[PDB]
Amino acid sequence: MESLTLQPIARVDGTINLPGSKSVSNRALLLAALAHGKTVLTNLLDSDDVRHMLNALTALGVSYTLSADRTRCEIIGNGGPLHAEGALELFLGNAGTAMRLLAAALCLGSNDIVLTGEPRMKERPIGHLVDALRLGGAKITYLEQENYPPLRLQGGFTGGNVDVDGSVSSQFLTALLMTAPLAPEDTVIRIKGDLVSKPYIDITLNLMKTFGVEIENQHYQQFVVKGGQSYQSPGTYLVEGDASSASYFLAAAAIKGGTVKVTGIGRNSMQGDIRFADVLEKMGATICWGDDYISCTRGELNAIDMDMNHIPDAAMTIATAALFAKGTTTLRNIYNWRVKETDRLFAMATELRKVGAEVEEGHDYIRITPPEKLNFAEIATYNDHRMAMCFSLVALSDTPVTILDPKCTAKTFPDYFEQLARISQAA
Ligand SMILES: O=C(O)C1=C[C@@H](OP(=O)(O)O)[C@@H](O)[C@H](O)C1
Repeated sequence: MESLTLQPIARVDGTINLPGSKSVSNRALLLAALAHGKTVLTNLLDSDDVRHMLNALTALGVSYTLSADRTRCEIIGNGGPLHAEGALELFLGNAGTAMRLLAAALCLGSNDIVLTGEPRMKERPIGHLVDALRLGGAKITYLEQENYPPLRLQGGFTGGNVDVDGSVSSQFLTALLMTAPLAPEDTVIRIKGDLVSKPYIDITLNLMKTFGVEIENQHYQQFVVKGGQSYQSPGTYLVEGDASSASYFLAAAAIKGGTVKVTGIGRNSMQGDIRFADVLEKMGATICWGDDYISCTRGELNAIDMDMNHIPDAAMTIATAALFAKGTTTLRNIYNWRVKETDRLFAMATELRKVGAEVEEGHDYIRITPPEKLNFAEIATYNDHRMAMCFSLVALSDTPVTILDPKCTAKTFPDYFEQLARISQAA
């Protein structure tokens, strides 16, 4: 078991040029692959989740080149749906975005492809998406547990009236929206009830529009899509910096700054996680917004009680920042933390208690009462990049913290610890 020990950080201050957005990167790569023409993506994220998407595109026959730092990618669009036969297996690691997006996209036309990944991926739900794709005509087989990958995709999605459950993951609707335009018939996607992680749907629609496709959004309850469309290369496209990756650094300043500025995202960003900055402000930190930066300056830190359904990933950062806040923090309406890289409610509660907090692990919320002082702990990370990054904040105190399997941050942020060290100051 590899581990890293972080020594106490007296103050943070500085500027971080953010790695590219994983959410934008994987959507842009799939759209570039489906589109006609050459797309040049810049500020693309180099991380495990993007590498799995790139490997899948390679396996599907898509041609592309990468710059030395793997952040510039020139993709030769396929000019239509991607294809492979012979039950070609695409291994997708624990990249949910790739799994869900490709599960839908590869249902176009005929195909015989198997999607699989690491053990945990075979425990992350996908039944709501499969149900919707089947209503549209797709032939999909669960090779192991019903409602979970691995899947054998044999094509057939033609369009039509498709219902989709949006209560567990927005990624199912995202995958359907990206796929439907290329189906031969028009598609009407009806959301069954609640829709969680709504801001990610806006990211999807933004990317689709960039690639030449718009649809009719009826108050997020129903989406009308015209079939027979084609995605078109936007030419050069700049991938936004990752707002979820930014959360750790902005929170670090709210706890121990100093002023930390993150570049690559700003007031105009399409990512919902820039709203994480609003939470820090509500807790007492000062935030500054620019066209291409967001910065946070230490003020004070008071506990909050908020519905965090709109920023599920960045919300984890508030759970550890809560250790430094005055009062009890409650994060609500985050049930799907349980079905992600790990069950994040169980993991977050377990590890927070190790450093001294009193924690109520609610079924779909978490209540955190910080200790008077933190104690040392060896933090388990559950093969989850965000557990490692969230707990790195424990070092903004008088106690060191040991993080197990620090390389798990490579899922979305390989250089996380060096970047945190860049803004860590001794004086
Ligand atoms: O569409 C996306 O890029 C993502 C949507 C979210 O999933 P849910 O919709 O399941 O919350 C988020 O947690 C994930 O890391 C990325």
